[PDB]
Amino acid sequence: MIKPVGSDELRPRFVYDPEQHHRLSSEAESLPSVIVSSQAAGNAVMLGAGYFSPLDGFMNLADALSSAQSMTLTDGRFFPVPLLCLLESADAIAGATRIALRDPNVEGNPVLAVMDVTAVEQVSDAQMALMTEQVYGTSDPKHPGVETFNSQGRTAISGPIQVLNFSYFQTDFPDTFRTAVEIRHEIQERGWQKIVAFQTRNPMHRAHEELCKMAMEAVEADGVVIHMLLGQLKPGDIPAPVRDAAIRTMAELYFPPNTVMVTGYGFDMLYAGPREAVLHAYFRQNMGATHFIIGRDHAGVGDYYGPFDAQTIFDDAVPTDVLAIEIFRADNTAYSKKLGRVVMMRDAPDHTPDDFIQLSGTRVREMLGQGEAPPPEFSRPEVAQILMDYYRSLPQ
Amino acid sequence: MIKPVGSDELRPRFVYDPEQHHRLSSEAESLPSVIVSSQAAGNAVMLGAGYFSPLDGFMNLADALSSAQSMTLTDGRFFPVPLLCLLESADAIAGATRIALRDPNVEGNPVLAVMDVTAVEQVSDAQMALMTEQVYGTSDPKHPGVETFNSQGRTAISGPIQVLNFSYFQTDFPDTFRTAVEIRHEIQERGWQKIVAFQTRNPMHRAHEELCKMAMEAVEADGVVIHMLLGQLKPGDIPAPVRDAAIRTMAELYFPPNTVMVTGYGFDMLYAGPREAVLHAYFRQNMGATHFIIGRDHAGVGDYYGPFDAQTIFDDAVPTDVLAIEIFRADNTAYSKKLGRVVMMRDAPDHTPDDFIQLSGTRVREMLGQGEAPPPEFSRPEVAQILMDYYRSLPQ
Repeated sequence: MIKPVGSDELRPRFVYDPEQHHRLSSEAESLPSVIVSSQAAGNAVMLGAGYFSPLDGFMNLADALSSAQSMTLTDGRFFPVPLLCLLESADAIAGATRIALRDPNVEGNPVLAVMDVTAVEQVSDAQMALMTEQVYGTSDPKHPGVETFNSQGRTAISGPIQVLNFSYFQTDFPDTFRTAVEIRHEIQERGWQKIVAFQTRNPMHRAHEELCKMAMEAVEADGVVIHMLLGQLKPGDIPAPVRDAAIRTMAELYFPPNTVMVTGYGFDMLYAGPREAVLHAYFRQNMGATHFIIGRDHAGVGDYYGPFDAQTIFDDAVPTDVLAIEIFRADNTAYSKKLGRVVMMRDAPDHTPDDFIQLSGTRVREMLGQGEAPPPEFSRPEVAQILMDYYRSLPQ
Repeated sequence: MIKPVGSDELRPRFVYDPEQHHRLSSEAESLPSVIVSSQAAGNAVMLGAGYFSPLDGFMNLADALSSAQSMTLTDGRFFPVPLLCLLESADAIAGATRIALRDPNVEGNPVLAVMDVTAVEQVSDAQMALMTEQVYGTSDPKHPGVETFNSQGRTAISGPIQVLNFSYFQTDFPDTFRTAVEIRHEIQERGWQKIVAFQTRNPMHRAHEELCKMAMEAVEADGVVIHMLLGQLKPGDIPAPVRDAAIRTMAELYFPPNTVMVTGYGFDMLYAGPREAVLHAYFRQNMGATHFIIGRDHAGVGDYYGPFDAQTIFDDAVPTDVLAIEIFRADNTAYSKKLGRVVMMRDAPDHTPDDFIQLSGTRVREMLGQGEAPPPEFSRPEVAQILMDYYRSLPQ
C-alpha cells in the first residue's frame, strides 16, 4: 500500500475505543464549550477520519502562517493549508485547558470533539491578509473561500483534539460516508495495487466515466475510488439517493468486476484552485490512492486561476518527494466519430474539429429535465432513466 | 444477486433523502414521544438498515401471534419472530396518530424513529405466554431472552416507522457497522456470485478461519462476509477496534485477494436458539449472502435446545420455498495432530482428546497477556501479535 503522508500508519483522531468514547462523551457534557464554524467542524471531521493524518488538531498562528506561505508546519512537517479554529471570542472558555467543540450543522449543537487548549491567540489584520492571499491566491472579497475564511472571527484556539462523531456527513449518508482508515482497509483486501481516485459531487455521464477508464488504462490501475463530496444540497444539485443510484448503476453495468469503490467524505470546499488541489492529493494518498485525476480548472472559482495551474503547482511549488501519490493530468473530452469512443481531445492530434461531437454537462442536464435521453455517446440509457424519472417526479 | 426475502428490492425504513430526513428530525422534536425498550430500538435499527425487509414497522398483535406460532404474518409473508414495540402504558402518547420513538441507549434519549400509530393493544397473559413459549421454546423465567421479552410491559403499539439514525451501533463502530443495503452493494462491486456469511463477536483463530475456508470450498464461494454482532462492552472484553484489527489481519494475510468482507450489524441477541437461527438466515439473505454457516448450539443458551436443533429447524419447521439462502451445516472445529489440519468434530469421532491441539479461552488470553503466542496450529503469528500488542500496551 502507498504510505500515509508523514508516517508509516494513519493516526486518526476519532475515539475508536467504545469505552473511552463513552467516558469522553460523558465528560464533554460538563466542559466549557464553544460552537465552532462549519470550516473548523469539517477540519475536525477530516482529522477524526484520518484524512489529515498525522496532524493532532488545530494549529497555532505560527504553524498556520508557515502552512499558508510554505505548505509546512514550524517543525517541518508537510501540510498544504492552515487548519484553524477561529472564534469571535474565547470568553466562554477563558482559562479552561479542556473544552468541548460543538457542531454548528446539527440541530441543538451536539458535541463533535474534545480539545486540550494549548494556546489562545488574536490574529492581526496583517496576519489574516497574509494567510488569505497565500491560500486563495487573491484578496478579492468576491472570492467565496476568502469571504468564509475572513468571516469567522479573529481568536484562534489551538491544541490536540479527540473526535466523537462525524457530524451529519455520517448520519445523512450512512452507506457512502467513509473514513480514510476504512477506504485503506477495503483497497487492501480487494487486492488493488494501483488505485486511481476521482472526485465528484454529481452523477457521472459518459465523459467522466471514460475519463476514469482512460486514467486506469494509462497507469495500469486495478481500480478507481469515486470519492464523492458529501454536504448540504446546493441549488440544482441531484439529491443524494438519486445521485447514488446513478453512480452505482454506472459502476455495476459498465465497469468490470471488482474495479469500482463508491465512497464519500465531508469537508467544506475552499474554492482555492491549485492550493486546494494539493490538499486533495494529500488526503487521497492517506486513503490509499496511488493516482489522482486533476483536470482543467480543478477546485476553481471565477477567473482567479489559470486552467492548468492546479496541475503545474506540483512541478515547482510542492516540495520534492513530500507526496508519493501521482497526478493523472486530464483535459476536455469529446466523442470521436473516427474512433467511436470518448477521448481527450488533446490526445487525438490527428483529428480536425469536425471529427468530434461535443455535448456539455449542462446540455445533458437540460435534456434529462425535458425527459429526453441524451445520445448514447454521452449518457448511458440506465443512468439517463434514473435522472429522467427523478425530474418527472417533481411537482414543478 | 440472491433476491431479498418477500420482495424484488430491499425496502429499508431509513430516510435516505437528506432534505426529508431534516424535515422529519425537526418535526419529531415537537411530537408526543416515548422512550422504547432496548429490544424495540434494536428492531427499529434492523428495520432502518434493510435487514428486516420488506416489513414497514412494528406488528399488531394478530401478526405477532402468527409470526410466533407459524413464522408468518397474517397476510402470509414469511417472518420468523414477532417485532413488537411494547410499553408499560400508552399514557405519554394517548390519542396521537404520529409520535417520536426515543432511544433508551443514547444519553439524552434522542429520537430514533417517527411512527404512525395505527393500533394500540393490550397483550393478555395467555397471549404473552403463547408468544413466549413459541419463540423461545420455553417459558422458564431463567432464560435471559424470556426475561427480556416479559420485562417490557403489555401495551403494544403498531404501525409503520421512518428511521432517522442507527443508534450507537454506527456512532461507536463507524468503520464496521453496515446496512443490508450497503453489504448488497459491496457484494455487487466485488463481483461475487456465491457468498458465505459467518457470524462472530471474537477474534478468529485458526479453527474459525479454516471453518470459513471449508464452507467456501464446499459451496464454491467467491467470498465470505464476516458479519459481527456489535453491541455493549462487558468487563474484560477485548476492545472492538483490537478485535477488528485481528480479523482484518487474518483477512489480509491468509485469504486470497478479494475474498473477505468484514462488517457488523446492531441488534439485541434473543438467545432463542433454532428460532433465532431462522431469523439470522432471513436477514443474511436480505444482505445478499447465498449461504450461511450454522454450527453447534447456534444462538443457544442453557439446555433448552438440542446441539443441532438450529440446523434441523430448516428441515422440519421452515416451509420450503420461503428462503433462497442455504445452510452450511457446521460443528465445532479443532486442529487434529493425527490429520494435520483443522476438522469439524463429526469428521473425527475416532479421535481422542489428545489427538487435537486445544487451548481454553482463559489459557489463550492469559498467555497472550504474557507476550506468548499460542502454537501456530492454533493461532496465526500475525493475529496473535495484534492481541499481544494490545495486552502489553499501556492501560487506559
